[PDB]
Amino acid sequence: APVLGILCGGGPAPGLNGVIAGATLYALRLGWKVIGFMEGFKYLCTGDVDVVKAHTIDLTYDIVSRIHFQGGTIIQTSRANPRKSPELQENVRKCLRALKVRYFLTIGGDDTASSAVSVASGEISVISCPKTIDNDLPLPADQSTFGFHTARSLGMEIIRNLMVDSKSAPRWFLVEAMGRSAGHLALGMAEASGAHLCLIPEEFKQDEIEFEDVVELVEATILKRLAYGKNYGVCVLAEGLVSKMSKKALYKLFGNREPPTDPHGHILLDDAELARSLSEELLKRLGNLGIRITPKKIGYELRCADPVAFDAVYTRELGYGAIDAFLNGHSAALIVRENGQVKPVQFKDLLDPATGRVRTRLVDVTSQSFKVARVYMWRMSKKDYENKDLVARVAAAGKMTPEAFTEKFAHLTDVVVE
Amino acid sequence: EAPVLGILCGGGPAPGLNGVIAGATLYALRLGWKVIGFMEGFKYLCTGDVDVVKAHTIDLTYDIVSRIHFQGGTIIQTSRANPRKSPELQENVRKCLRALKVRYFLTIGGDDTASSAVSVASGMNGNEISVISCPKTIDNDLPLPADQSTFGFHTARSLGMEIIRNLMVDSKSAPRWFLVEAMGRSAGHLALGMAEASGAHLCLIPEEFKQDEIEFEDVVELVEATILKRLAYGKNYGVCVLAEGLVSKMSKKALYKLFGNREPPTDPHGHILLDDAELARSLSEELLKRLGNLGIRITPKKIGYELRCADPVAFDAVYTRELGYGAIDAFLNGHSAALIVRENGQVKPVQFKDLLDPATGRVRTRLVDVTSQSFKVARVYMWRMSKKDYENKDLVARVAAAGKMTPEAFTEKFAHLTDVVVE
Amino acid sequence: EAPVLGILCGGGPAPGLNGVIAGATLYALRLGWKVIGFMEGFKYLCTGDVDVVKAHTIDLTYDIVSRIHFQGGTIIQTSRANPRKSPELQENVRKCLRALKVRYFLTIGGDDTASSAVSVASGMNGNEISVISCPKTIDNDLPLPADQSTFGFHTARSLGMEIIRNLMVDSKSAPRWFLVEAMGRSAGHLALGMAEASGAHLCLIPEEFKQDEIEFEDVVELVEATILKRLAYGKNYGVCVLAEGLVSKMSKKALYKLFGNREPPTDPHGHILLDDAELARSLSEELLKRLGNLGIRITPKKIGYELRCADPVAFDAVYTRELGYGAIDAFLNGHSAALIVRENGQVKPVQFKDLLDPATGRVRTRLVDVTSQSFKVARVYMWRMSKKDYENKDLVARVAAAGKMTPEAFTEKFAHLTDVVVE
Amino acid sequence: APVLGILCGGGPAPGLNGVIAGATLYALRLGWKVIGFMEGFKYLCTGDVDVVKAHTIDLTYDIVSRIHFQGGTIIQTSRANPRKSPELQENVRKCLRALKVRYFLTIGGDDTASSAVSVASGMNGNEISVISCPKTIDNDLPLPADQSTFGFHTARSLGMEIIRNLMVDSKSAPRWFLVEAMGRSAGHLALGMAEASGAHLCLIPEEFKQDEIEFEDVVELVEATILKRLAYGKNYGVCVLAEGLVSKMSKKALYKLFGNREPPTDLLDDAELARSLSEELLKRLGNLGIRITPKKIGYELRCADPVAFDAVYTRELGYGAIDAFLNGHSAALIVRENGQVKPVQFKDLLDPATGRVRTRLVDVTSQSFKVARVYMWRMSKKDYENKDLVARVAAAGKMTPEAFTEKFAHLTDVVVE
Ligand SMILES: Nc1ncnc2c1ncn2[C@@H]1O[C@H](COP(=O)(O)O)[C@@H](O)[C@H]1O
Ligand SMILES: Nc1ncnc2c1ncn2[C@@H]1O[C@H](COP(=O)(O)O)[C@@H](O)[C@H]1O
Ligand SMILES: Nc1ncnc2c1ncn2[C@@H]1O[C@H](COP(=O)(O)O)[C@@H](O)[C@H]1O
Ligand SMILES: Nc1ncnc2c1ncn2[C@@H]1O[C@H](COP(=O)(O)O)[C@@H](O)[C@H]1O
Ligand SMILES: O=P(O)(O)OC[C@H]1O[C@](O)(COP(=O)(O)O)[C@@H](O)[C@@H]1O
Ligand SMILES: O=P(O)(O)OC[C@H]1O[C@](O)(COP(=O)(O)O)[C@@H](O)[C@@H]1O
Ligand SMILES: O=P(O)(O)OC[C@H]1O[C@](O)(COP(=O)(O)O)[C@@H](O)[C@@H]1O
Ligand SMILES: O=P(O)(O)OC[C@H]1O[C@](O)(COP(=O)(O)O)[C@@H](O)[C@@H]1O
Repeated sequence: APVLGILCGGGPAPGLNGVIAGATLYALRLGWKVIGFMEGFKYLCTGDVDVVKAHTIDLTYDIVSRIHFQGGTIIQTSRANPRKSPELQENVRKCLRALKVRYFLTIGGDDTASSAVSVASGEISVISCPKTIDNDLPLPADQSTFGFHTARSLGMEIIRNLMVDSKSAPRWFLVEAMGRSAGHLALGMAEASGAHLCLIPEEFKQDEIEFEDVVELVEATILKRLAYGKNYGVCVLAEGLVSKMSKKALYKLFGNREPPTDPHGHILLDDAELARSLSEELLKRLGNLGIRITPKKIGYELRCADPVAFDAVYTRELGYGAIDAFLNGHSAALIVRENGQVKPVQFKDLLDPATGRVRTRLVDVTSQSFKVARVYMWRMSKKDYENKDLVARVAAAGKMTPEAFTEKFAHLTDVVVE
Repeated sequence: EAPVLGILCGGGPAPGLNGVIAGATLYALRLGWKVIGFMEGFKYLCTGDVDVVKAHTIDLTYDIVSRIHFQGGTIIQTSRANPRKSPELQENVRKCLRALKVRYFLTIGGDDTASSAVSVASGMNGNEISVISCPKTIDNDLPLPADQSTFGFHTARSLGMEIIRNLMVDSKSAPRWFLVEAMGRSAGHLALGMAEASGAHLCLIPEEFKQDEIEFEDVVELVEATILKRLAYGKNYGVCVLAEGLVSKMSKKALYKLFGNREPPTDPHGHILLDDAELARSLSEELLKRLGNLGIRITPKKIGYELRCADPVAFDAVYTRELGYGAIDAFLNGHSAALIVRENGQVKPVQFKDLLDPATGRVRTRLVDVTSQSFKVARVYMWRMSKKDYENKDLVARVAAAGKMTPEAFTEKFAHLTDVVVE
Repeated sequence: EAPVLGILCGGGPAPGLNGVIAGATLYALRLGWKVIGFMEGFKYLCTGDVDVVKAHTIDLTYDIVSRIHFQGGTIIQTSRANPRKSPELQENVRKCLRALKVRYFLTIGGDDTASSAVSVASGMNGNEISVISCPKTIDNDLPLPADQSTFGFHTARSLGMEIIRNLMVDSKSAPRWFLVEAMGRSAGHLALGMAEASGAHLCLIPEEFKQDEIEFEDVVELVEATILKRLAYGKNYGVCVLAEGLVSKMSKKALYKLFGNREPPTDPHGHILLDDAELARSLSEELLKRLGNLGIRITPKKIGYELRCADPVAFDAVYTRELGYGAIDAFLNGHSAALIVRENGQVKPVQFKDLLDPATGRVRTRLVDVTSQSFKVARVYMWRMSKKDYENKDLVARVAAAGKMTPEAFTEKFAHLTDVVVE
Repeated sequence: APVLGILCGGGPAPGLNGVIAGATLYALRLGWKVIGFMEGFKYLCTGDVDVVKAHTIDLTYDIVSRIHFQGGTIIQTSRANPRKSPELQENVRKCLRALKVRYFLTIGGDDTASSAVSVASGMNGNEISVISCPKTIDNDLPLPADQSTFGFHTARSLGMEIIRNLMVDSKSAPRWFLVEAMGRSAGHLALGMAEASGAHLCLIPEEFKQDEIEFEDVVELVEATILKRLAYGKNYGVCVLAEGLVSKMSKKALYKLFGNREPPTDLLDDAELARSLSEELLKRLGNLGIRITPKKIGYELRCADPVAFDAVYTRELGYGAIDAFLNGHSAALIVRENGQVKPVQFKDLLDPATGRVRTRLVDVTSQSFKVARVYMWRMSKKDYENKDLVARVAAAGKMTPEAFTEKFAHLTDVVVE
């Protein structure tokens, strides 16, 4: 019988088990043998077939019949990446040939998909399922990556508790939403929860963000709320703001120190604490006004939540579509769903010609959806800065003259799209 | 004086009603409008007494709505009071709207609500009042582009998945079959959504039956075939979800058996009272007679009103926010006698005529597309006997053995089901 | 060879069974013990066939139990199979336990499960096998100390509170009365727990009725008086919680009316089939006749099986972890024929015979203490007519007018209810 | 009719609205007029009756009839404290007399109760009667053992759910999470979450024998657990740390905690216990393939909707506060003991050494604490004497058995066993 091998790569997302169960159950009805590689490509990269065998399990009906209820992944995951070295690429092929895998399904994000194709270019069929809580794969605009609905809904619930706490005990929370690729998750939680402000890298006009601009954008929102009798709120910040910051901005971000670096010289953005740094600066400027500021991260607690019904149906249909692609002879394709139809889409169609890697889908800040979400935020627009009565009220809330306020804040209209 | 926006809700509640109310109100307050809300839909506007209406209208202020997007239900309540039947009531509604100087009138409800709003507007000048309605249904039965949901449906489906999950664990921990009856007779979107998400072993919706009228025996045998096939694989437990809409497709003879071989209950006007029907209960009793000897236990369970006012999930909070905004945008752009709908990621007004089915005079009913790939995928992960299964002599031998009958008897009784439901 | 601990579950499932199983297994594994679990309680141990028992026993390993403390249900399932009625079955259980060389035998279940365990032990040498039982019930009807709840009760009550919360929002958003029927016929602990937490406008439990037999009319009138009093304050909606145990206290005449003026159903051996009774449904039908004209709509709703396998709340996660440890502690300390209970924050074994009520021979049943401060406080936040309320003529006039009847007529019909339930 | 005034002080806890609704609904049935002061004592301290009126609301049946479902407090809360100045105390006295408050209910912590009694001690006992309801999510009131403060049950169960997701994520993507449970008073909340979720280790200040904790000891305690699980093939886990560990640390330990810098001063809030431990442990164990990430579980618990246990608890408390007033009680705290809500004079609950209500901490000698410790991964005294176990654990850390015993064995004298 043909052998289907399944692995997960990247960060976990709710519904991984849904894909594994959808593909495996259907594959078992066809008589296929199904196996699962533990921790993604980590052991397939070694090239040692003995080690790989110690880290594969037989995916049986009893194993998968009820994992569609469960967050996380029963075969675990890793970011082990064979595409970096041709030596590692041949190791992955050597172990797959040794195990006589006829069909190879990888469940992961953009990094995982690019890894799959390198193994595929040289019998064996390679298909990948789109996974990310950041929603940054190049799916059709009216289509989400699986795990995003679950992550967004749980993020909304957490932010609701912070909204009740901020009003009950007046305070501002700076929530730092995990994910640096795009702002889909940060904007999603903020819009659903009615958060008073959301900042994503996609809305900054210039290529490089300055630390002062970010501080002042949050400051303007806090003051305008203060002019309307509200000394509390919630502000959501995409962690991706850090990856757009200039060299100078990162220096201030890390405490006016040199940014930490890995052995190769790349900055270590994980050590950055965007929300905590902004909270300290803002307390210095606004504490006297009766404002309290506390940072809060909404990250890893979203990744392995049990899937919501939308992701349960999505991943069941995706797992089926992966098997159907195998039966119909497809290879080097991504299973995507558009207009209620799961279809394979060749890898090449999704590559960005400039990069050679899977294209990254960001928030379209020109869309109607972004404009409606922006309406329900507290912020100063171009028209607001031109309203002399409004500028007077806000400036007074910040205990500064209107001329001082316009000098400091009016330039932000050229920093972010309006 | 600032323009007055009046908002009411009609029909049954759906999660996210407060989302529409807050979305419309908050944007309107930023424009300087005065916003008021009628309690219980048209109930008091039908009286025509302006004294009574004011006692049951409230000022929808920033403080009232700034945080109702978290909450299920509707803070201005709802009713099915329907003025369209009488112009005495319609003119009473007109008299109160004019007294309160309502410039913009937003109704959130089903067709009965939408039709009432347009009828009240037709006997009014277009300059004086502009009328917009937002279509609401938890049944997902509006004619949106395929695989695009009505607001409130996602929340109802996800909560239904959670309830069925607890029943799936309970059926396995203490072997038993649950017949879950999903509320709603319009369509089978909700029953199928819960079933697919929870991995339920069977779902029956009226949309999959080929013939125009369903027979009570066939429904029993379709569930019976699933229970036997599961029993033949060592599983004497499961969960089967039944859309309540099965009752509305049943023949006269089928309804006679459904109500205990009695005459179906009737209202004063003579129309059948299908609400008194207990589909899951009757099927459970009959199946216990046939399968009790095999060690099978069967219990019914309804999943209804606990879904209607659950707090909205993030998808519905965003959905209703865009709808509330889009209605105000429609008012600003001069639209009236229009329905605020979201299609292809865009909230737009849609004239009533485009959505009406001429046969009924009400909005067309979108049912489950049983030819769609989604329905076929859902059917794959169910336990059932297909055309190919009945031709498999080895499989038929095991299932018949589980039912303590010969293979010939089983094929004779059940094989005809392949002509009853699409395959 | 290491000693063998064998575990089974009996009775109905309750949240935290996996918690007890994981507590006992993990600690037992650290001691070097071998742990096995019998599937479906006593079902296969009663056969006496060691081949059948082995086909339905599993090895409880670290990987199997390391994280089941999060999960509702039981990984080894449960059953109500009861060997205690027959010595033939008791000896069969002994034969299979000796064959599997069970040194320690832990049963997790209710009264019947504990009683079966002791009977199996009386004909067994105290040096070969030691038997311990862990008390489980969602009905909270075991005779634990008054300051202690049974495990699973906290989870069932909190989820029950949430479901009723959605019904409270739905009843107010769309004016209606829900008659919620709380599962469990032993006592009213679960119904009163859900009602008080959710602010339900009324709770009726068997424990509050003075007379030994309840009358169907009295139940209808108690709900009728509440609906009218609420109506006298402008509220035509609410939620009323009914312990299913009301049915098991009803007289013969009351049961005849309960089953539709039909003969009550009976099983083959003569036991009335109270499961088939639908208390909330029947009360709704009668109340709609009397109160429909007033604009009152009534709908029943059952809150049953969806609570039994919910994931445990933290209180039950800690409780069942301490119980599983406490069962292992009892085994190590030479205890047998004892039940592991927690009192004043201390887990200790308590001999089964010490917990028996000498008048009956069974474990005493703890019901709601209606004289306690807790019950009086719960009654305060209900809508009802007290003794003094019936004497307040201003109030009685307002309520009677809401009911379309004279004040004298109201007193005639309802005033006697102060002699039906404790005040 | 008599006037009952209610205010909230301190940090919010789930069920605050439950107390407000219990007291208000019962008082309305008695015919009382009920008002609520916004943000605790903040505006009563000014003494301006015009300002206070702008920040008091009429607590009516419609306002409170359904707030028992809701987290937070509808009248908000503050830490404004009039007891510090006799000038502020008059101001509170002047505004309460102006509003003709007969009954005064304060819902808050120890500071809130002390303010209420202080305002009452210099006021005629006939005009005003004062009761306080003790609130804390830290479970540190001196109730009978194994009896909780309201809000603790809700906070613990939601914290369990958060940790569960981290437990799945740590296993799905091998990693260690150092969760820092908010609260410096005690370890009730950290240990409650840890036991319920099956977390592999929990550290509370109460388990350290010496009076001052050393930063090195904390690192090594977490290090030993990571190695012992690693010796059983598991390079992942979750460890819960009570924030109270920092307030027990020595001066030298705090110096290392803040990055070998001078600790900030007016400041334990600025300390990042979980983050600092994460950095040090990565230095020592990163080479072994271990990743460590901190996570704080704080403010998201404070205003969660109450669980059923807290909804009943706060309803019974609100009833008891009204019952105490009717029976003439004043300068008393409404507490529940043996399932009975009754008033207890504030002075009866004070520990003479401090002048504030006594603090109940985790009893590490109790059976409950030992059972929780059993299901943790750690090296006991007996474990260090098991040569086979020490050899495997040391090998997992790529160090000799002698080196492992040299570095870690002394920890059995650092924490109770
Ligand atoms: N930036 C903003 N975002 C959302 N609402 C706002 C904003 N600024 C003012 N509002 C609200 O808009 C309404 C009208 O404000 P105004 O134009 O100042 O009278 C009030 O309800 C304000 O709270
Ligand atoms: N009706 C069904 N729906 C879903 N899975 C099934 C069904 N019938 C059999 N299976 C599974 O399909 C696989 C192959 O079955 P078989 O045809 O007996 O080899 C096994 O894992 C069965 O449990
Ligand atoms: N049976 C009841 N349970 C709870 N609250 C009530 C009840 N009856 C009246 N109330 C409330 O008690 C307050 C005073 O009642 P009354 O003095 O009768 O108007 C009002 O808020 C009523 O809604
Ligand atoms: N520190 C610990 N905490 C909890 N369980 C443990 C610990 N150490 C060992 N175990 C478990 O105890 C059982 C017996 O261990 P061993 O004595 O090493 O065979 C196995 O299930 C281990 O995983
Ligand atoms: O697993 P790590 O290395 O700690 O990184 C977490 C990152 O993974 C994510 O959770 C999602 O990972 P993917 O991009 O692979 O879906 C991001 O939000 C986050 O930046
Ligand atoms: O409110 P009623 O009269 O009891 O009717 C219940 C109906 O409301 C619903 O739950 C939802 O109604 P809507 O489509 O108007 O949202 C239906 O499923 C059901 O038919
Ligand atoms: O398993 P069955 O026969 O459906 O019985 C359901 C009964 O079990 C329970 O859920 C609990 O039963 P136990 O007391 O044995 O735990 C009751 O509430 C209910 O009456
Ligand atoms: O409100 P702050 O100043 O940010 O401090 C939060 C503190 O309040 C609490 O949530 C509890 O407050 P109380 O002690 O008043 O009950 C602690 O857990 C926490 O240390």
